[PDB]
Amino acid sequence: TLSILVAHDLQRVIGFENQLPWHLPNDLKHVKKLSTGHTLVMGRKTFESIGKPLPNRRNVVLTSDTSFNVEGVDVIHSIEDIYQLPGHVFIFGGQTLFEEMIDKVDDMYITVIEGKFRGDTFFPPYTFEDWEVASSVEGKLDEKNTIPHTFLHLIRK
Ligand SMILES: NC(=O)c1ccc[n+]([C@@H]2O[C@H](COP(=O)([O-])OP(=O)(O)OC[C@H]3O[C@@H](n4cnc5c(N)ncnc54)[C@H](OP(=O)(O)O)[C@@H]3O)[C@@H](O)[C@H]2O)c1
Ligand SMILES: Cc1cc2nc(-c3nccs3)n(-c3ccc4c(N)nc(N)nc4c3)c2cc1C
Repeated sequence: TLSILVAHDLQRVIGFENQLPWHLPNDLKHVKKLSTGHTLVMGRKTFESIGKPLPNRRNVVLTSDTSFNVEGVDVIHSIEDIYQLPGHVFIFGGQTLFEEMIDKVDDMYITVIEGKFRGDTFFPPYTFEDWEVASSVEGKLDEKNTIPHTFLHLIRK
């Protein structure tokens, strides 16, 4: 299975200045739970943003940099390489990867951040005419998680 994982706001903002625009611990927990024991494919900028591979999953970084060789990280240099990765593969970001992969993935696990943030990077437009809502679950709010959010699982029709 090839899936997208993304958090985007009401206007599809995903990032600002190479970081998340929001602080939402529950989204990180969501991502950790979904991808544990599986594979994440991410662009170079997303990797550098996180700073280190995420433990207990295969971390794959897509880059043109032939000098890229980081401990605990597997490198690929082509989109085509993604299709040779075994198991459940999650497209992890960022904008460039999402733009390249949205027409190719089987499904998407989206956290809709129900606010309007300043962004410099976006998830591409998509329509529910193409995507069946497998599930929609409202995120629970508390003092650590104060922005309304909804977890969608969308499957390509
Ligand atoms: N909200 C979310 O769900 C989420 C998740 C992840 C990231 N983000 C955000 O997304 C933003 C980053 O997105 P971005 O588009 O600027 O960067 P990105 O997608 O993370 O990385 C782009 C880089 O990936 C490499 N790349 C992409 N396609 C390639 C290809 N076909 N062949 C070879 N290399 C390829 C290139 O690296 P080289 O230049 O080294 O060749 C390119 O510069 C940040 O703000 C981050 O916080 C948000
Ligand atoms: C510990 C931890 C740190 C993280 N930092 C990020 C960043 N995303 C963008 C810049 S840094 N993220 C990410 C990365 C990619 C993500 C993605 N593709 N979808 C969703 N919904 N959340 C993400 C969150 C982290 C996730 C975890 C579990």
